Amino acid sequence: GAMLDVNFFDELRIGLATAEDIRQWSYGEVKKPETINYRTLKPEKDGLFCEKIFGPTRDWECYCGKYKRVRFKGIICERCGVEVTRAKVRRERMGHIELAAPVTHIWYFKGVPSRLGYLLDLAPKDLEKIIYFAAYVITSVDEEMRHNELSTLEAEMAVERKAVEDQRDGELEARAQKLEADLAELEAEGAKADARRKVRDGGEREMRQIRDRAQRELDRLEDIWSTFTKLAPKQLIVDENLYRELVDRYGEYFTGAMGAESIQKLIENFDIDAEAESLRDVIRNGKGQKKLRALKRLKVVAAFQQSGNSPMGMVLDAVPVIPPELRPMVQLDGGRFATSDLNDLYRRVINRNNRLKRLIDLGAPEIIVNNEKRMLQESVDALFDNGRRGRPVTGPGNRPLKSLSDLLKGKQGRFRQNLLGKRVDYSGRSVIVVGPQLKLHQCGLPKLMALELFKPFVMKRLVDLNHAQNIKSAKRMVERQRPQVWDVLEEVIAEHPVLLNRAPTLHRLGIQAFEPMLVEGKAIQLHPLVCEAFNADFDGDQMAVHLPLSAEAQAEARILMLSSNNILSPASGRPLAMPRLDMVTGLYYLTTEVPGDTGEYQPASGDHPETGVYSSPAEAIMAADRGVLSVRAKIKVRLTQLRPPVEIEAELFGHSGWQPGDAWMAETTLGRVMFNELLPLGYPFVNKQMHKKVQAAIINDLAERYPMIVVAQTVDKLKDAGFYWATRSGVTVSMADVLVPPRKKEILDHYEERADKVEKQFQRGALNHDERNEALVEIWKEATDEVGQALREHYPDDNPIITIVDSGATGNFTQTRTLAGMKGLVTNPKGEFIPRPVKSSFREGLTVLEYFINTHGARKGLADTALRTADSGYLTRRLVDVSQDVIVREHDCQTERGIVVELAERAPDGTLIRDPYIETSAYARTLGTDAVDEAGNVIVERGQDLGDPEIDALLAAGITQVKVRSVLTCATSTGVCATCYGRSMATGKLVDIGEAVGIVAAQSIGEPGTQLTMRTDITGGLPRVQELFEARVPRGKAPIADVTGRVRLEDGERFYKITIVPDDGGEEVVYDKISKRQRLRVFKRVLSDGDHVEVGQQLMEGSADPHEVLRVQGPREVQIHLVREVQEVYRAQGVSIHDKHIEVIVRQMLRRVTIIDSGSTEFLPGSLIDRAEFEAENRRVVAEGGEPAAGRPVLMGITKASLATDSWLSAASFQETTRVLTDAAINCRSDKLNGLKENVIIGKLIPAGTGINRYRNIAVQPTEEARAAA
DNA sequence: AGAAAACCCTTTATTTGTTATATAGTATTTTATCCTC
DNA sequence: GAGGATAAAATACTATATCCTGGTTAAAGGGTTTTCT
RNA sequence: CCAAAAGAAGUCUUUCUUUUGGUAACCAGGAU
Ligand SMILES: [Zn+2]
Ligand SMILES: [Zn+2]
Repeated sequence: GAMLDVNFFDELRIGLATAEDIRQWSYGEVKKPETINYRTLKPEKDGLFCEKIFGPTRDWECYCGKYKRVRFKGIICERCGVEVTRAKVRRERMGHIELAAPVTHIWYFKGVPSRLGYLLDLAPKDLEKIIYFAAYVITSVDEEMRHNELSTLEAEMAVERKAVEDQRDGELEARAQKLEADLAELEAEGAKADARRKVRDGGEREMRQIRDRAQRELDRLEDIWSTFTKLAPKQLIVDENLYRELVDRYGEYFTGAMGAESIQKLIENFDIDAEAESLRDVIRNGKGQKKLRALKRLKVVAAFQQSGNSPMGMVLDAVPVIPPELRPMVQLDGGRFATSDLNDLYRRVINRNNRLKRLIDLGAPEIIVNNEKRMLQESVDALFDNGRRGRPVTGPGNRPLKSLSDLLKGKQGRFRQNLLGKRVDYSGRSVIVVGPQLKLHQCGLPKLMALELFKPFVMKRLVDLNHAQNIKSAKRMVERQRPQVWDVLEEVIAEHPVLLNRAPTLHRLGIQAFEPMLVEGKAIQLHPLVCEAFNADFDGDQMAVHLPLSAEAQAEARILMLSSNNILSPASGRPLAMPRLDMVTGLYYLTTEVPGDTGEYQPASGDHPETGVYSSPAEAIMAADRGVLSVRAKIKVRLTQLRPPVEIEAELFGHSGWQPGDAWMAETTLGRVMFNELLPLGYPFVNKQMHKKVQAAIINDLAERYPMIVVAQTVDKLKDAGFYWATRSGVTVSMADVLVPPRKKEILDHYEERADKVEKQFQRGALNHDERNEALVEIWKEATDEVGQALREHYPDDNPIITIVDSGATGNFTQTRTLAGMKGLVTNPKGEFIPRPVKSSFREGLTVLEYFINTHGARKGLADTALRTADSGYLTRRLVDVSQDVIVREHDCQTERGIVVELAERAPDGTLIRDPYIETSAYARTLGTDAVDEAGNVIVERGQDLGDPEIDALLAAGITQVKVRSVLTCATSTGVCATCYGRSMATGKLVDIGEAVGIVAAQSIGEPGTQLTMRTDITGGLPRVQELFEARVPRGKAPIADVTGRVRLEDGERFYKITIVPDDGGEEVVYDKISKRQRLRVFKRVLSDGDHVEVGQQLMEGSADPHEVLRVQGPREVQIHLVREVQEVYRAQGVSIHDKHIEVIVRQMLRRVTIIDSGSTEFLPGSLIDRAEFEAENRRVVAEGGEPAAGRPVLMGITKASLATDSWLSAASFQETTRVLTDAAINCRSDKLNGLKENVIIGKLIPAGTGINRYRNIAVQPTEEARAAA
C-alpha cells in the first residue's frame, strides 16, 4: 500500500513484526551509547543521533562539510556517508539494535491473561522462572532411543547401585570388626561400665552414620533415575545439581536450555494443528474446568493457526529505535540539555548489550554470561513497559521514566490527548458579559481580539484598497494598528460567522455560531437568551471563539449552527430561547389586571356617559403619559390592527376573518394590548396574565405554526419588553417586605406540648428510641406545614417575594417559608432527621446550634455535586462510544414490526383518562398499523407523524393502543431508517438521511446528569442509571417468577423461602436465601400465600436484574424493562427525555448473540458474535448439508459492547489500549475505517451529515434561462 | 615526579532484605475442603 | 484412604468532566587527568 | 516566516540581488 501516505487509504492493518521486518525498516544499526558531543554540539557517530543513520541535521549539509548546496541531492557523501537531503527525514528514519541474546516481549508474557502461557501451556509463575534464568526447561527429548537405552541403563543403574551398596556393606563389616576389637579390649582387662558404654555408643553411632550415608546416596541415585525415566518436554528442572548430574550421566536423549532462547526453541518445535485439534476435542467432551480452560486456550491457538503469521514474533532478536525528532534533546541556555527520557532507556539497553557482547567473545563462565543476559532481558522490559514487572527504573529525583507504553495509555496518551482533541489556530477566549442590546444572531467581540483573529483577511483588504504597497506593509500596519485598519476590519467581519463554545460541552447547543460585531472592552458580550443553552451565568464564566475559514466551513456555520436556527431542544423539542427571570417578571407585571386602578372603565351613572373607553391604543398610550390611566387598569379599546380571538371573530366578522383594518371593541388592559403588539400580525389576541406556563404555551404554538425567523424576532421583541417593564415593576428586597406569620408562637407552642407528651411517654418506657424519634418527626412535620400555610395566607399578592415566586420567574415557596416563617427539620450526617428541630427563620437569625446542625446537611449537599460532576461526564463518554455507529441511512426499510404504546388506558367506570407521560412515548412516532375502532373506518392511516391533532382524534374515537415504528425493530443492515426513527425533536420534521442520531441520543441522556440528585440499599439516581446501562446485577436484587401458578411461602428464620407451584406440574422453582430485611411485592395487596403469579411477576421489592428477565420473557420484555426503568429515574427528577434516545442505546445493547452449540460453523462456544453475521453464516451452512449453529440472545453493557467493536483503532482509543493492541496484533486485525472516530483520527471526512456521498457529490449548474439572461 | 583540585562514568543493588488510608468491578489463578469411589 | 471437583480467597488489571497559571529540571561516590610545585 | 550587513534604482525611504543567523515532563495552586 501507501508508504508516505497520500490519503488513498482503504484499510489499516496491524500485526506482529519479526526481526526481518525490524531490520528492514532500519536505516542503520545503533551501537554506541552516545547522544551528542557537548563541545562541537554535533551528533556522534553510531550513536543515538548519528546523521548517517537518521539523516542530516541541516538542510542539504553533510557531516564533513564537503556538500552544502541544493544542487547535490540523493547522493551519499563518500567520506562521511551522510546522505544529502532535507533535514525533515529525521522524523521518519528508524534504526535498530542487534541484541546478543534473544529477548521476549513483555506484552505477550506479563499482560493477564499471559498469552505465551496459553500458547505453550505454561503457568505464568514458572514461565517467569524460565525467562529470567531461575530454572532450566526441557526443550526436547528422544522417547524411543530412550526406550532402548533405557532398558540398558536400568540394568546399568542397578549394577551401579549394587556396587555402591556392596562397598558400603564392606565398610560396615570393617566397623563391626572394630567393634569386636573394642569388645576384646573391654572383656580382656578390667574396665567397668564407663568404658563399655563409651565404646558401644561410639560403635553404634558409627554404624548408624554409615547406614545413613548408604541411604542418602541410594536416594540421590534413585532421584536421578526417576527424573530421567519420566523426563518430558516443558519440564522445569529446578535444583541445578540435579540437571548437572542428568546432563553428565545421560547427556543424550534430551536437550535442555534456559532463558528466552529456550522459549524460542519451544516455539520452533511446536505444531499448531495438533494443539488446536486436541483443544477442540477437550471442548467437545471434557466439561468442567478442563473445558473452561480449553475454551480460553483455543482463542490464541486459533488466532495463531488461521493467519499466515508465526508466533515466533513474541521473542525478539532486534529492537527498533524511534526517530530522533520524536525523542529530542534541546539546548536550554547555559549548556544544559533536556532529554526526552527515552534516550536514557535506550542507553541502558545499548550499554547492557555491549557488555554482554564483549563478555561472550572474551570467554567467560556460564554464570556470568547468564547474569548479563538476565539484566539485558530486564532492560528491554523497562524500555517497553517500565514498572510492569518489579521496581520501575527511576531517573533524577526518584521519579519513574516514561517508557514506550506510557506514550499511548490514559488521558495523557497519544490517542486522547492528540488525535481526538487538538489545539487549533484562529482561536481566542475571554470572560463573557451580558449583551442585552444584541439580536439573537449577534455577539460582541472586543476589537483587539477581532483584529487578531481576522489578521489575514484584513491584510488582504489593506493591499486591495491601496492602503499598503505589499503584504509586509499591510502586516506592519495591522501590527501597529493604524487608524484605517478599523475601517477595513468592520467591513471584513460583516456576515462572517464565528463559533462560540463553553466548556464542558455537554450537548450539541454548547457550540453555536453568531455574527460578530465590535465592542469596547475586553469581555465577550453574549445574548441573554442563549445562556440556558450554554448554561452560562455571569459570575466569571469564559468562552472560546473559533473562526471558520473555507466556504463549506462558513456555510455550515450559517445554515446548520446559527444560533437563531436552533430554538428547540433536541432532547425533548421544548424551546430553549424563552424569556426567563427578569423578562418573565416584566412580562408578568405588564399583563396583570389590578381591580380599581387609575382610569378604569366605569359604567354610565345616568348623569354622565361611560368612562374609560378609548378610540385607539394610541389614545391610551397618550393618557398613560399624563397620569390619567394605568397600564394595568381595565379599559375598552377599539382595535383595528389586532386579530380578535376565535369566538369574537366568529360572532362579529364571520365571512373569512378580521382582514387587517376591520375594527372591533376589546375589553382589556393597556399592558395586554402592548404585549399582543409584540406577537405576529395574524396571531389571535391573547387576553391572559403571562405566567411562565402561558408564555411557554404561546412560544410552542408559534414554533409549531410559523417559520423560524418569525419566532426569533418575536422572542427578541419579548426580551426587550420584559427588561423594560421589569425595570418598572418595583421588585426590591427590604426586610420590611419579608413579613412574618402573625401567630407563629401559638402554633409552635401547640406542637411543643405534643412533643413534650411524646418525650414523657418515652421517658416512661412506653416506646423504644426509634418510635419516639418517629413520633417527634411527625409532630414537627405537621408544625412546619401549619406554619407554612399561615405564611402563605398572610402575604399579599403584590409582595415582591411572592410575586417573583408566583410569576414563575425563579424559586419555590419552600425557600420563602425557610426565609420568613421557619426552617424546620434538618438531617444528620447519616441522613436521619434531627428531631429538634430548627425553629428560627433566616430573617430572625439562627442560633449557634441551629446553624451547626444546618451545616451538617449543607456540606453533604455541596459534596454530592462536587463528586457527581465527573460521573456524569464519564457516563456520557461511554454512551457516546457505544452508539457512535447509528446513523440514518435509508428513508424506509418498509418493515411491519413495531412496538405498542399504552396511550391512555381505559378508566374503570368507563372513560379515557390520558396517560400522563404521553409526550415522551407516543408523540413524534410513525404508525406501523392502521387505527380502526368499533368497526369504524381507519381513523389514522399507516405512516403518520402522530402529533397532537392525531392523538386527540384517536382518543375521541376511543382506542387505547397503537402499534408504532421504533428503532428497536428497524430492518436496515447498518444504521436506522428515517421513518422508523420518526420526527426530529429539534427540527420538527422527519429526520434527514445523514443525521447521527446515536450521538444526539447519548448527549440527550447524559447532559441532564449534574441536575440528577443522588438519593438516600436500592440505588435511586445516577448510580442507578449507570448500573442500568452497564447491565450489572442490581444491588437490591429481587427474584422474579419463572412460571405461573400459586406460591407457597415459608417464613423461615433469618431468611424467607419462596417456591412456585407450576400449573403445568413439571418442576418446582425454589428461591432459598432471601433476606428477611427485604419486603414482599404488592401488586394491584402484599404477596399472600397461595396467590397467583404471572410468568414474570416480581416477588420481592427491589430491582430485578435485566439478565434474568431476558432469559425468561424474551428481548421485547427486557427492552420495555430498561426503557421504563431509566425513564422512571429521569421523571422522578423532573427531566423530560423522549423515549427514542433510550431506545437507540438499548438497541445498541442487544446486537449480539451467544454461541452454545458450534455445529459446523467456525464459531467457538461461548463467544459473542453479531446477530447479522450469525444469520448469514447459518444461511451459508444450510447449504452443503444441514447443521445449524445454536444461538441465544445476550445483553451487554455499554463498555463491553463498545470494546467488542470491529475497529481496533476505535477500541484502542476508547480504553485498555495495551490489551486491545496486543490482541489485535495477535489476530492480525484489519481496520476498514468506516466509523466517525476512525475518520476523525486519520483526518478524513466523517460519513455523516454533510460528508456522505448523497450530499458531498452534489453538482451545481446555472439554469439555461439564467445562462442566456446573464 | 608527586600531590591536589577539577573531569568522566555510573546508578538509585535488590538479601538467607528499609514501606500499610479506596472503592468498585471483572477476571484469572490458587487453595482447601468436601464428596465420591 | 486417595483423587477429583467445586467453593473460596487472593492477586491482577482498569476507570474516575473541562479549562487556566506557576515553580524545577540530581546527588553522590569512585577512578582518573591535568596542572602546579 | 523574521532580523542584521553589503550593492543597485527612485523616493528622500520603498523594491530587487548576495551572505549569516534563526521545547517537554512532573508537582502545586485556582476557576466554572
Ligand atoms: Zn560529506
Ligand atoms: Zn427501519
